[PDB]
Amino acid sequence: QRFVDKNGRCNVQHTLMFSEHAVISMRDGKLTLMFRVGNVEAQIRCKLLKSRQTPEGEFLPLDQLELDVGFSTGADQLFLVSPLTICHVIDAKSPFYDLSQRSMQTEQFEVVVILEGIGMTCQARTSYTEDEVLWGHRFFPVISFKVDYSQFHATFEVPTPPYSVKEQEEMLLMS
Amino acid sequence: QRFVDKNGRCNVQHTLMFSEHAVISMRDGKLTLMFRVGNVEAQIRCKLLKSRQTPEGEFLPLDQLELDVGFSTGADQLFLVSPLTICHVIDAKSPFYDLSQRSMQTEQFEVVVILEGIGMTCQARTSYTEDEVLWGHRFFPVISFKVDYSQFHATFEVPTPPYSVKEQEEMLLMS
Amino acid sequence: QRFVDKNGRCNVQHTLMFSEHAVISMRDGKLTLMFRVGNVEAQIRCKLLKSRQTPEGEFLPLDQLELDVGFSTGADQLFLVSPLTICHVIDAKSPFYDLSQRSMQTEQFEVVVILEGIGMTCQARTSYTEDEVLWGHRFFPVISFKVDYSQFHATFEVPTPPYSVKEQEEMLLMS
Amino acid sequence: QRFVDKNGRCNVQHTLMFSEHAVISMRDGKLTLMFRVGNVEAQIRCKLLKSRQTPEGEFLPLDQLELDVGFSTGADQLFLVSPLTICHVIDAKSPFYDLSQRSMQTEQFEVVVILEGIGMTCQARTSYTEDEVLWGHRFFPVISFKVDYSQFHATFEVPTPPYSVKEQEEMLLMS
Ligand code: NA
Ligand code: NA
Ligand code: NA
Ligand code: NA
Repeated sequence: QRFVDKNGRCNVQHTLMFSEHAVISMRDGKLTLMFRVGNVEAQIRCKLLKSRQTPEGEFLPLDQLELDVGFSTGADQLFLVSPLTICHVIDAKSPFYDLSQRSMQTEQFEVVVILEGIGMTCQARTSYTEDEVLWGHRFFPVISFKVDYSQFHATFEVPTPPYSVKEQEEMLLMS
Repeated sequence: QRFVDKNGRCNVQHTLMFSEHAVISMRDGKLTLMFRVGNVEAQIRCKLLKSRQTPEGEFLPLDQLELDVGFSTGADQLFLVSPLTICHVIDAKSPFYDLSQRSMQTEQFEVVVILEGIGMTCQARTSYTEDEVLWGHRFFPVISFKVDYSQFHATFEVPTPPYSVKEQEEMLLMS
Repeated sequence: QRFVDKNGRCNVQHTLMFSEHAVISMRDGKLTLMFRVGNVEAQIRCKLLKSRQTPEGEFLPLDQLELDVGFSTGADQLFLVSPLTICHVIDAKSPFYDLSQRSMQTEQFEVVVILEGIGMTCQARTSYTEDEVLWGHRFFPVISFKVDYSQFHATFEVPTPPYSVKEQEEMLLMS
Repeated sequence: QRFVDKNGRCNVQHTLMFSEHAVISMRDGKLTLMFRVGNVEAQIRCKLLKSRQTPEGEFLPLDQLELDVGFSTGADQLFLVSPLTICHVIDAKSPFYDLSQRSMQTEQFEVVVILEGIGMTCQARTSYTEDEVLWGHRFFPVISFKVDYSQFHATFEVPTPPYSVKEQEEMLLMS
């Protein structure tokens, strides 16, 4: 049983546009921020909104920082054959580079997600504040092909280090 | 006889959207996954669909991996003057990096191809499962300018090493 | 109070498309050319128009040079939740790499800004000549969420070095 | 007199879509292939069409190679304020890397140019065969702001080395 037929028809048997919560856990060896997207030129973009002071001392009430979700590999051009777990790999370039389970408790930010598709031209949006990002969680599978949307928003806790990627790299140079 | 006149008209004399099979063989010194596309803003994208377990032990029922087909050079923006052989160069970044003629026998994957063009906005799709990807094959030419579509799907076997690109690089470090 | 609700609605309470002047000052440790943008697929592009002679001796009456404003990070794909300060980081790749407060006094150039968005397809444009680019200035904040558009065009002077980025790097190699 | 007013209107005073010939000469220290474009989301793309045999011995009747004309800098997103000289910088990545005035005499290729713009969605095309690419030529200026379209297609010869970029680099390693 293939997911897509030779002529292009999809063989997937199906409030469910974006998961209510986002999560941060390990996947393929990298601390990753993840959230789920349900349902031509379907592209996704993420911005991190936050108040901050530049080293120059300037206070930016609402600054927007980019959150890489496929822009450099084309992974942001989505094939919505079924629910997708969008991944933001936290690295030195990420605004979450020094975000730890601890700091999250006091952090204040808003991850805005923008999904655009098609002529049809539409825009779906969502937002994840710090309290809606769950450290140490992982999404339940939804594909069984059948999709169980009752598990769309569900996540569970898994063994995840509390330190940020920056702290992980620091502890490595020494050890 | 030019292929395109000064004013832009094409001088090509013409179920034929995508070749029924894909192939893997050498071209310009690189192991390459190839398939043919027949017929504004005409762009092509490829996703590799497959079930896999992350090193974290998580099982992803249907994960989508990117398959580079011109995204970084602009080669994915197609000029459909006639049938085109789309090329995915298998390198360290490719999900097929360690795919060999042997492993293919037991592998399970699905290459999904998405072609979008134009206002017109349309989407053509296709799919290639492991059994529809022929190792050691090459496509017959279709351009003679006249296009012989009876050879569109035809491929023939050519001397091709059975090892994966990863194995090729390993055998090189030592030898 | 979040900026964007879970369903995507924006919670911002609002001649105001582009700031009348642009500025050049330090932000996050980099000399930056900045201007403000007010109000799908909303993208911004900047071109530097100027007359110049190539080392070959050829005079180009009106040559267009690129001005990086997010093209390589996706920051040029705008989320117009409120007024945005567009940033062009002046580096070795920038046409303003050797622009100093001094040279500006004799320079002659025109920064053209092109904003495109959406179906809707529209184009807003503006222009900043050398006399409309203020060295040593910074924009006043407009977000308080409420936006005070009376401060949209307002800027004030701040302690800024008069030397160009190229001169900064030169003085560093030696010192 | 600015080229563009604060509100975006252009101050330019105007068979003229593409120059009949292309040229290859030095500009800003680089051997460059150039051609002129006259007249939203206005983007240009170039493909090099040619018959060739792969080292594997395979003959490709009509292979398409990419010709970089701004794809990596955004310079391919055009601002048609007046006639533009499109530039393809010949480097190690260019299909013209080893093209010399000599080889051109026997070469056989076709540079296809594709211009797309906007809703409006249109496509203008053109083609330049080897005999329509003039080595050692430069375009006359058209901007004086007034545009003299009688000089649109005009080019003149200038002192240009006959060797290819590859040969230039070879002669450098030794000398
Ligand atoms: Na479009
Ligand atoms: Na890119
Ligand atoms: Na890049
Ligand atoms: Na449209």
